[PDB]
Amino acid sequence: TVPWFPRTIQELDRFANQILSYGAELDADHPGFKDPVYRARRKQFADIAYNYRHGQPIPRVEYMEEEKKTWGTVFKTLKSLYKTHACYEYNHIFPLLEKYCGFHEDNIPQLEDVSQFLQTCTGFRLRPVAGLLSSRDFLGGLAFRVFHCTQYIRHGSKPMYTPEPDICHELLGHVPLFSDRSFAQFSQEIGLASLGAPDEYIEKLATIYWFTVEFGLCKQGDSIKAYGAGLLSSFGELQYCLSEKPKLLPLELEKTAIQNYTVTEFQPLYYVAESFNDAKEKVRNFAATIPRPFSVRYDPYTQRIEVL
Ligand SMILES: [Fe+3]
Repeated sequence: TVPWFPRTIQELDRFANQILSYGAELDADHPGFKDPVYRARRKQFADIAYNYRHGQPIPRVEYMEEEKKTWGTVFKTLKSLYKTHACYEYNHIFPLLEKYCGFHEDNIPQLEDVSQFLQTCTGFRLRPVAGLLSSRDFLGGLAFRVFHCTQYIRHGSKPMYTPEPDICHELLGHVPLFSDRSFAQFSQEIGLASLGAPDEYIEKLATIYWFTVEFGLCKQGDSIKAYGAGLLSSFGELQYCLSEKPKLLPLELEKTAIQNYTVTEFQPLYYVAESFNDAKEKVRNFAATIPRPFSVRYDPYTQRIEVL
C-alpha cells in the first residue's frame, strides 16, 4: 500500500494527533526538568499548538522577562558571527527582519508577524508545533510551503544550549532562509518527494534534510558559507564548520542520503551545495528514484496536491 499524506493545506491539521506526547522537557536530563514553572510554561505552548487550526492567526504570547533575557543573550552572541559566516541570502534579509519583524535583543518576535512576512516573500508560512512530529509529517508540510515551528524557548539556565529546537533556533536559524525564493523552492522539493514515499525513503529524505536545511554549507563567490539552520543558531558549530577541522564533501544525494550523523557533537563532515537551485534539481532527480505509484504536483492557486 501507500501511506496517507495530506492533499490540501488544511489537512495538515491532522498532524496534531500524531506527535510524541512526552516532551524532552520531561527528561531528567533536560535543563528545565526540575523547574515547575518551565514545565507549566511548556504545557501552555503545547496547548496553543494543539488547538491551532490552519487559517487562524497564530496566537500572540507575552514572554516573561526571564524568557526575553535568554533570547537576548542568544541573539547578541550569535549576531556577531553572521556578517562573516552566514550565506549572502541570510545577511540580505536579516535587516528586514529586524525592521518589520522586531528581531532585536529586547523582543522575542511573534510567530504570526514572522509568518506574515514569510508569506509576502515566498508564500511560506509557519504553524506552531506542539511536540515532535514524525519525519513523514514534518517533511510533508514543506510540500505546502508550511514550516512547523516551536514557539517556546529553551530553559534560561543554559542560554547557549538546547537539546531540542526552540524559538531561537527557528527564528535565527530557519526563518531567514525561508525568505529566499530559491531555498523555498528547494525545501518544497524535499517536501514533495516525501508525499506517499515508503518509510525507508522518508528516512533517506530526512537525512538529506539534515545535511542541507539543518547543517548545510554552500559555495558563495570563491568562498564557503553556512545556510544550515542548526549551524546558524549554534555559536560553537557556526565557527567550527568554517574552520580547517571539518571534512567537506560535495553535495551528492546518492551518498548524502545514506550518510550517518551525530546529534550531540559537532558534525565531523558537511556537504557543500553549489546553490539552492542546484540542490533543488538534485532533489528533483532523486525523488525520481523513489518507488511511488504516482507523481505529485502542488497547485499554489488552490493549495492542493495533484496526484498524477
Ligand atoms: Fe530545525
